Amino acid sequence: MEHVAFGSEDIENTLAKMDDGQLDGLAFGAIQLDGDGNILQYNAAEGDITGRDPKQVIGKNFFKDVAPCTDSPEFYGKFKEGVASGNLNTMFEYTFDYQMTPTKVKVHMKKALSGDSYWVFVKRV
Ligand SMILES: *C(=O)/C=C/c1ccc(O)cc1
Repeated sequence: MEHVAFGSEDIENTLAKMDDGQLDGLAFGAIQLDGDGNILQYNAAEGDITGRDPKQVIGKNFFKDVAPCTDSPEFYGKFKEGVASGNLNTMFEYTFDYQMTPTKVKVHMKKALSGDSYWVFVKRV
């Protein structure tokens, strides 16, 4: 296991070192998005939570293609305000319910240290 706690204040520094293999060792779901919402990284714990195959969703658009239930002011609206502003750090509960059993999660969105990229972290509640 890679030892990093969900919601850690310096999480973006810790995950800057990780390749896709190391990201699969985390205790929670992790998705890296560009500023348009396309999926750059998607780890194994996320696929365990949602059923998606991590390899297959890389390159898809999270809000348009993969996760239409997040296309709402409560989730995508917070993302696009963070991208526009160049800062984002927010944590909230949400229900994922597209083509899956409805699953309640805690979501943390945070700007990456890397240029124009954004993390979405997820854990079951
Ligand atoms: C609602 O459509 C959510 C879908 C979803 C959330 C997170 C994922 O990793 C995959 C699909």
